Amino acid sequence: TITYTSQVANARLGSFSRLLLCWRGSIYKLLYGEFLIFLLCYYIIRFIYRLALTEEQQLMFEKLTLYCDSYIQLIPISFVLGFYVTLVVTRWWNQYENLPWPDRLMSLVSGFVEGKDEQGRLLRRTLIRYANLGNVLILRSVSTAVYKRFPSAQHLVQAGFMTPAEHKQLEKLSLPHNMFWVPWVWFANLSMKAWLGGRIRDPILLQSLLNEMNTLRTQCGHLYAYDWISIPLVYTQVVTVAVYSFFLTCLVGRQFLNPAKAYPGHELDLVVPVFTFLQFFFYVGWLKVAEQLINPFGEDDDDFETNWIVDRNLQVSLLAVDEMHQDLPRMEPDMYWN
Amino acid sequence: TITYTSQVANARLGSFSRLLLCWRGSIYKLLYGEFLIFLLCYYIIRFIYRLALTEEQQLMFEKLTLYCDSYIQLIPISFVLGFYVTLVVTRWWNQYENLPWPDRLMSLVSGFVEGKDEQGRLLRRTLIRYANLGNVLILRSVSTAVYKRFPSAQHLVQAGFMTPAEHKQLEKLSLPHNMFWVPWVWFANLSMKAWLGGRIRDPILLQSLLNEMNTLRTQCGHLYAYDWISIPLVYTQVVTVAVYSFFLTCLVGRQFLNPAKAYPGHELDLVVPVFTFLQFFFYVGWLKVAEQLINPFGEDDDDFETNWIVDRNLQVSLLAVDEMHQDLPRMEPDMYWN
Amino acid sequence: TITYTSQVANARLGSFSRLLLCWRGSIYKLLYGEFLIFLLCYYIIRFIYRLALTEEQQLMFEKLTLYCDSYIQLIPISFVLGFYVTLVVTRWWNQYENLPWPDRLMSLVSGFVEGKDEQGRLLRRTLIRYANLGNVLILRSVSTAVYKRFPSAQHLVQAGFMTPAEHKQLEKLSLPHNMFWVPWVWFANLSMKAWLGGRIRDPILLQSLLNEMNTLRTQCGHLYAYDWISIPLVYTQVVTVAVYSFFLTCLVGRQFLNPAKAYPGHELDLVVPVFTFLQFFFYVGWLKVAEQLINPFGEDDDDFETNWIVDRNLQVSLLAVDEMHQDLPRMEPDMYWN
Amino acid sequence: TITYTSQVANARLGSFSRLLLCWRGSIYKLLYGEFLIFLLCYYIIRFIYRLALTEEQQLMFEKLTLYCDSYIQLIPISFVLGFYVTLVVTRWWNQYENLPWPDRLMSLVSGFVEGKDEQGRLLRRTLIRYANLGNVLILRSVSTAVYKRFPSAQHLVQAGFMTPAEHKQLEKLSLPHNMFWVPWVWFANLSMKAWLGGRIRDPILLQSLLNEMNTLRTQCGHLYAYDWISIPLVYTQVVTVAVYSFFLTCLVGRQFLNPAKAYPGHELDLVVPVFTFLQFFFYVGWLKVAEQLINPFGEDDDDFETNWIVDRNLQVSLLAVDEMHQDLPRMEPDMYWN
Amino acid sequence: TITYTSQVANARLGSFSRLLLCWRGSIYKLLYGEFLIFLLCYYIIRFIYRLALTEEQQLMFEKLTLYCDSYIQLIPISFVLGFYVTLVVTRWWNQYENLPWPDRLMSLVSGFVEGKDEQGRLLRRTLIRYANLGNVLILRSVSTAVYKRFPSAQHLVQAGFMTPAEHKQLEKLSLPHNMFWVPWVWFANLSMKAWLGGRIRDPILLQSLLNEMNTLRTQCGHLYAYDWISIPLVYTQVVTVAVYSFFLTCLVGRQFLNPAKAYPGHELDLVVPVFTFLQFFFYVGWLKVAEQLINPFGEDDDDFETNWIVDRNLQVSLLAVDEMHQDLPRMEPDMYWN
Ligand SMILES: [Ca+2]
Ligand SMILES: [Ca+2]
Ligand SMILES: [Ca+2]
Ligand SMILES: [Ca+2]
Ligand SMILES: [Ca+2]
Repeated sequence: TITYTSQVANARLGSFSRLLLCWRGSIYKLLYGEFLIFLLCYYIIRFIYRLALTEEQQLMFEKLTLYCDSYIQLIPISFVLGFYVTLVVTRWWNQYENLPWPDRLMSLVSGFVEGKDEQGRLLRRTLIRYANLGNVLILRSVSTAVYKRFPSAQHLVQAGFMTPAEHKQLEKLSLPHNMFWVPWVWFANLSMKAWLGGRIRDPILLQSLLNEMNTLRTQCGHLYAYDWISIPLVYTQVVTVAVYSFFLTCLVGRQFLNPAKAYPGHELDLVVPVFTFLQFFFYVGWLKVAEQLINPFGEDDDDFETNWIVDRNLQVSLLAVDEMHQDLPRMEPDMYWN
Repeated sequence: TITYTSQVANARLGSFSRLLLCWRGSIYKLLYGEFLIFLLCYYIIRFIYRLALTEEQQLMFEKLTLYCDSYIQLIPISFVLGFYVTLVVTRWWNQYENLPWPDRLMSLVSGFVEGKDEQGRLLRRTLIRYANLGNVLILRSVSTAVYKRFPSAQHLVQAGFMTPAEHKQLEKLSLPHNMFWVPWVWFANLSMKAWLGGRIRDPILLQSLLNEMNTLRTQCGHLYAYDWISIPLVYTQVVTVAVYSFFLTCLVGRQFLNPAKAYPGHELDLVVPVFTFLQFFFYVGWLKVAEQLINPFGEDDDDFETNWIVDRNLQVSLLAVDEMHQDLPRMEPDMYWN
Repeated sequence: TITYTSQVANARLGSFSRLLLCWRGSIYKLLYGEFLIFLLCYYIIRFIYRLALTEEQQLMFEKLTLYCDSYIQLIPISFVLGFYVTLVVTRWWNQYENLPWPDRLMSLVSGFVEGKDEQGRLLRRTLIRYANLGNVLILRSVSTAVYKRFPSAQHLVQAGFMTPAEHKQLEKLSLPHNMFWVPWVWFANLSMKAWLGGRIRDPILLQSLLNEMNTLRTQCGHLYAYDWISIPLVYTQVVTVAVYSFFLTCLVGRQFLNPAKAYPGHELDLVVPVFTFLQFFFYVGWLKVAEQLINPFGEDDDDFETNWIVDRNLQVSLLAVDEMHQDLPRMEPDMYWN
Repeated sequence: TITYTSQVANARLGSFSRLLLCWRGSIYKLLYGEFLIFLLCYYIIRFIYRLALTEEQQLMFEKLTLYCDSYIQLIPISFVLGFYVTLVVTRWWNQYENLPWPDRLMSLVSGFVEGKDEQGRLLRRTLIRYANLGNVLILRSVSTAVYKRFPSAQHLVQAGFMTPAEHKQLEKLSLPHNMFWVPWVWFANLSMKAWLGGRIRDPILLQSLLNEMNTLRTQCGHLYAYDWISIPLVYTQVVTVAVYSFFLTCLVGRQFLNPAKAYPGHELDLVVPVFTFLQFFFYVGWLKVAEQLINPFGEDDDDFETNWIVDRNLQVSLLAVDEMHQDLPRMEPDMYWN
Repeated sequence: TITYTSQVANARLGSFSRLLLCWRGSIYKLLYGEFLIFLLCYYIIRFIYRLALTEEQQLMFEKLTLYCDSYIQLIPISFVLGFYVTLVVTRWWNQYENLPWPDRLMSLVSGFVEGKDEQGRLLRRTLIRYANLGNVLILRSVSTAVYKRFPSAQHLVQAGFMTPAEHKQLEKLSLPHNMFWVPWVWFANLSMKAWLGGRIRDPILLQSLLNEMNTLRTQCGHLYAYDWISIPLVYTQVVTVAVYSFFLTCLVGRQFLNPAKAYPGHELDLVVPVFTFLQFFFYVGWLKVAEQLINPFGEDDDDFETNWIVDRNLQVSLLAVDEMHQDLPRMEPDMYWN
């Protein structure tokens, strides 16, 4: 995630101008390889046309260039590109909106589950670590960065997310499907045992705890849904062929023809096709942001910091349910008292 | 469902290029028959024009070709195509979002419904199988793959979704409407009997169970709504006529005329209309993805794996409510304990 | 409602082609009268130009035709047409999504309200018929088909939706506003009396019943809102004038001029303006689907089957709350038992 | 609000044609003044060009007219107009969706709050009038029609919405912010007193009452948000300048030049610019509907009937909580009994 | 926030015309610096071309100007500009919709938490100030105006939002993440202590209080999400390069060439490029509103008045929970009594 919100707080003179001098998360970083390939191909074709070709073959190439430049507009690159990018951005913000945050649940665990002894501490930590374990189990499946941090469940044991007893229980409960749902059933059964044991005073608190847990379950299920059900491959293939064919055509039709021939539209012979390179910038950059936000759980600069979210959720939850349980600041009159 | 999310985790050099070499769920698989028909018709017309036609008829065909090529832009294929595809994609993701998952409900069943004896086991399995039976009853109606797996309710009896007593009860309760709603009333009555029998300790747990069941009912009702209320047939007919008329016009207007006549725009005579074939690719592929995602419960490569979802839901629910009821891993201090 | 979902389950060779041979809910049925009027006007103008007009008046008509054909693009028919149709489709699916279904409420009535005697039967049937009566009272106001089935509340008495006592009470409570909200207050008071009488064991069940009833109230209020607050008449007038002016211009500018005059763009003289008729097809069909989905509760082929929904809701609710109350299939071990 | 839903129930021959003969809520009523001003300016410029100008100044004006007509397409009126109108319509339906309806709350008040004596009557009427008073307090701030009906809170006292005791209490609680939130705190405290006094039997009913009241609070807060946070003035200025500059350019560039000069595109000299007037119709009407739906609480023909909503809510709520409390129709078997 | 809702209540003759004479929140205020820079560059280039350049260099500049003006349409400024502005506006209204309002929670605190003594007063004020402290802690992080008002937590102590005991507790609980979530855990623990101490009579009221608090937590988490996860920097860079390249091209291609050369399209030599300046107005103003609404928590004229919201929330909450607790107006019959 590249954050520049503080730099664009106010609309000032050239507020977006200072953002053009960035490299992390920039469009130049996503575009330089493709632009170098396109530049090399364009200038190789130019050197073939200007030097290698015989005059009749030069005339044939000029006719081909005019033919390709006159029909470049037949390719609806803007249409499919806009549809694809709109869908990608909608799915991207929906994928972020379904990232689970245990803050409501950890507040309810710190409040409802009573006991300042070691047993209540253990119970609260186990419940909120069940929540965090389910979250990290779904993030291990939907994110390549989290999977590279935790290649196996034993790495989750070494990271304090899973106890060896939980690892053995999860290996015992193995099925040919993903096992991210198991900590939710564990949470339900442990909360029922806590209520039956007197640690939870009323079943309405149990209902609130399980409602927050089920909201987290729905968010994790939506994450699994977005990881499994991708944008249809046909859309990706169509938009890729659109952009690639558009600029493969521009490799020939946007060549600067011989000004001695006095072709209409080719009177001035420049070396650098500034407008064609700007079109490459815009369209291929649109394609590259589609390629970057299609899976926002990878390891791109603008992809989500899911490892940081995992660590923050674990640390904050364990602080909230253990050190902050019935640990309140002294209740004193405020400044506006009477 | 064709999944390629892991292949596009990072925006790399030609990340979408490697996706062009796929066949399952590809646009070539959806386009090859139509493209072969279009190619055959185009080259038959070309061979008729170049060989069979008399010179005056060739002049008439050239005038007709210019007339058709000058007015190809009168057809708003992009407009109706974009509207139709946007509506199809919105409805497609809404249809996936309303696929029922019993995970919240099965967690509540494993927690609230008490009893490690055979009667509590039977009660929990019957409740969660009522949920799964309602889900499979609506998926039998909205999905052709599930209907091919279960042509009748007796096939659901052979698959363990329905007991013969439930089959007899459902045959007794027959009405001229769909009977997918019956297991929800069964769930409500059985949960009421469980609460009155002491298996459910508090009615707030009963309320939570029935709230999850009613959420599943709303999702299944939305599935039935999307199956019943299709996109209006007028839209499909209009977009089909748009694409078909566009490329039936291109069958004539995009023909390469005789370069000896020196027509404006037909100076260079190629054999393969690369731009016309690219337009066919893009537009007819847009139409084909509309045809593929219009009913995402069929048996296309990119259609939902509803049989897998049915099997996974049944297996996971029966594991969660029976083997995982009050079966917790040993509660031990974690790595960050004190 | 025209359903063709099963016919488009798989993307096959010409899947949308077989849908062009339909008549119910087709675009030809919505377009034939307007197309015949347009055809008659176009050919009357053609016969006036080719035969009735003097040569100088023919020259004036040719200049007028060129003037109208050169400025046909000044009319933004696609812009307003797309905005209007998108709004119509969004409102159409929102109107369907707010059609009340009493299934959750009838499950809660069959579960919570106890008593297998005649008094409990009467209570459950009265509650669920209050729900159905409110639904049919709002559908009588928002739908012309339901209003033609029930021109008065006495027709609702003859249809079993309302008892004569309820009809007298509703006549007594008459106000100059719509009285669809009355059965909700009746439901609340009757549920309170049921809870105070011991028929409902806990007030949490009362809360669940009234929550489902209030959800139905919100859906019916949204239906009343969509019936009352129409799309602003200015939008309809603007889009109608756009389409009508576009094709009134095409009545003159799309005429085939005399090829002897050798006008640019009018070299070939056909009889049938295929492209103009295709444009009429697409644009006027877009307008006609806007006209058909603007009020989806009428009696069009693609309009909702609201009478069927009313009958199904009444029948299913009365079956669920009366014959299915505490009437469960025998609870027996399933196939996967141990 | 102009309602024509019943007139467009069925898609008939010229269904939208009959809507062109309306005046209330019509586009002619919103467009006639601007169209008369544009017509007067256009014909004044025409009379200056044809009569007042010297021949050299006529040549200069012809060159200026060609220059303006060739660059009329540089103004993206359709782009900003579509964005602005889409945003306006979305905000308009969101503003209607957040209009508070007390029907759910009044049903809960008629049910939960017990007592057929004068004290229970007073309590129920006071609670539902607190709800209606909060609604009318926010509508007095967001609507100019409601503010013209009630210029002060004393007018609300004269209208029965506020008692003099409530007016004195609200004057005592005065702060430099809007005081529409006060009746919600009044409702909460009065409901707590009702529950503590035995009028509300269980606190779950208290929770339901306060949940409905808080939903009304959220709707009124959204109304206050839409009144306060307008569409940014920059958007309005940009779209207004776009339309005004487009048609100020059309005042010169769309003039009919002298046909004796034989200018290309100005061969035929008409008097009425039909296409320019149609463009004015469409674009300026789009602007006028943006001007009409930007604040849907004013006194336009298509603006909301907020005074009617206020009166209906007050009357219906006072009928529901007072005359309909425990006043049920006789519970008798229906037509389908056994 | 610039409010003009009352000025556009009715669609009158030139309703949007009076809004063009504004300066605060106007497009001229956002555009004058860029327009002056563009004007200076354009006229410097004009003076170089008309005076400094030799005749051959003037011919070269004329050819370059024609080349740039013929390919200005290759830049899709409207496409990326519309996508970016639509995304910005959607995110802007979503950011406003997640601004926390404690009105529902403060009503529940004033109702549920009993006690007119000093201890109940202290408890209610502490709970609602926990809510306001969490809100101001997230607004200090997402808003530069709130951060300039409160550069440190000691400034929050001086502003009455935080007691020194709370400041010490928050310093003790310091972690390398944002600490806005702490007052929610404080609220949960204090509400649990209030319920255990008898101040809250039933745990259902505790559930309602914590549900409102958790809704506020979700809103603040969404605010933190929008502050952290910005629009990807690639989009901003692409749209900025699009606008800047478009008008850097217009700096050369929109120059008025020598009319003596009689170039096609440059016959009339004006001094002021009115159409180019209008295009700058529209497109650069679209870019500037994107720059202004990208972070709506800064200090722009149209940015949110977050300091006012903070002050109003604090004042209104402290009035509602302290002075309005069990302080009701006298319950008397209204005007429509019997
Ligand atoms: Ca990525
Ligand atoms: Ca399919
Ligand atoms: Ca209709
Ligand atoms: Ca208005
Ligand atoms: Ca800002």
